[PDB]
Amino acid sequence: DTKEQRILNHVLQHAEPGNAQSVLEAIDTYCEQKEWAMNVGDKKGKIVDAVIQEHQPSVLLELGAYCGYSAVRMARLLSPGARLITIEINPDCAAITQRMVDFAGVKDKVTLVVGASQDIIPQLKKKYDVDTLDMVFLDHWKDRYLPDTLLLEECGLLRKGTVLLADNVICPGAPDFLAHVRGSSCFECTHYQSFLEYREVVDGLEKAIYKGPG
Ligand SMILES: [Cl-]
Ligand SMILES: [Mg+2]
Ligand code: NA
Repeated sequence: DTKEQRILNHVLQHAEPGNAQSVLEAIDTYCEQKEWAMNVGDKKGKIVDAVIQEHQPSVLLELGAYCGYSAVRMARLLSPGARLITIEINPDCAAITQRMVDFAGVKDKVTLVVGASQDIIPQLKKKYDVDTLDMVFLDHWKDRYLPDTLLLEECGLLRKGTVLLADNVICPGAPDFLAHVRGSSCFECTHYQSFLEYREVVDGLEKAIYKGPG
């Protein structure tokens, strides 16, 4: 069933008929529990970990670094002398990440590069001693997923068996990326369901009161 059906199905089984507060409470509970099920279940981090241990990459490319969570997560799993190359376009996110990576005890494995992926990626062979990449983690700006994927290919950085692992492909979403790698026979795809984590996004309501043409 769809997630809407499941929410309704939960309400029918568990809320008091005719009591709106009981319905709301029921739904808030259903969601509060799934979210606790996802956070305690450690889904997102368990997935990344699993992919890395499954494929044992030695040259690993990360597009995007917020607070350095993903860098630490991935670098701690690499064998000695493996390299994580991290590209982040925001100097302030880059600075926190380096601090995070230093503090986490994995700086020996990380090469952090500040700048735009589209400019750095073509420099990887020439300037960073990369032959081909064993794995790519995409967690940067969603409009860059497909362009950078194509660019990696054009630049000769992908080989057969190179693993692309793309985060946040539903929310905020990277549908043009998904359409391309899924429909293309050059890529073999698996989707892993998850939910967002606090570090990734924030939301809010706007209240806008109309004042008249006046
Ligand atoms: Cl991060
Ligand atoms: Mg993310
Ligand atoms: Na495909």
